[PDB]
Amino acid sequence: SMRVLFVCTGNTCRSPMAEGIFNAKSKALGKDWEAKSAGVFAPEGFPASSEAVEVLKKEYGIDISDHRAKSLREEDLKGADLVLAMAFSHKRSLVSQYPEYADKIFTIKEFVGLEGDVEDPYGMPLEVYKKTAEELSGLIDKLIEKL
Amino acid sequence: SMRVLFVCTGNTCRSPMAEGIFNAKSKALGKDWEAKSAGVFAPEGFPASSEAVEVLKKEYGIDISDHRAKSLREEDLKGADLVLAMAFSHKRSLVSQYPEYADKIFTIKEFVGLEGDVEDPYGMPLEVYKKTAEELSGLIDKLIEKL
Ligand code: NA
Repeated sequence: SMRVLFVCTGNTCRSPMAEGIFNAKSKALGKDWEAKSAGVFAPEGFPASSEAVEVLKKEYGIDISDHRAKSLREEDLKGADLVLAMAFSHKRSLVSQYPEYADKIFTIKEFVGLEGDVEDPYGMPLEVYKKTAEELSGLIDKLIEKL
Repeated sequence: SMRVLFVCTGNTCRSPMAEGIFNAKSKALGKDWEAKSAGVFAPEGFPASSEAVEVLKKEYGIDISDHRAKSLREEDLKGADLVLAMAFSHKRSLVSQYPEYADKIFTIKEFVGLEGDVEDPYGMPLEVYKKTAEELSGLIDKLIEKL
């Protein structure tokens, strides 16, 4: 009951966005759950997209300036109580990647009651990014309820 | 992150009650947590006390009629993500005998940042059982948010 891990592709948008939203909401709830993020194909040294940094701060007052994209290791699957995919395709690859704990790898929507994918907003204007951030916050509000 | 183990001395009064209303709260909310009980020196086969069964029935609408006293073994501690003792006595007894299980062993009050014990309503008037039920319900409220 400590850590949930969000994983996407480049680890520059969705998963680091969900990460910041989870950690800020949980710290404000006193809940002993923290979040981190990784990517199935992450460009390592890179920061979160400026587009993602802006929306979290402007819409929620959340700062994710310290996010650096990180490739998903087996270890982050070891140190997590739960692994949440940003898309079904992410969930698809995770059963393949690290010799399964498929019992703890879900898509974020399916773990919370719906099916589908989280919109990948990379290269999109700052309205779709707002929808992405907003879609994420809502999904996170029911997840913490379960977590 | 699914199991919490409430620890009594005889697993007849507080632990069945603490387990009872936790689930009832964990039922209302959509929460992936479950409660179990045990006693440090429980006589097996014994039901929860009739006062506990009636104070929980009248006040909160939960039953616990199907509870039976279980003495704590090694099966319950391993399967527990978290184990909460009603009193510091139950906590100490466990940690002295079970070191390095101690990382998940805490007292019901100290886990929610408080101090003290939930006292035994053994043979006490219903009002005492009632008062103990209220404290438990209040403490479990804090518990569920932290979990
Ligand atoms: Na999804």
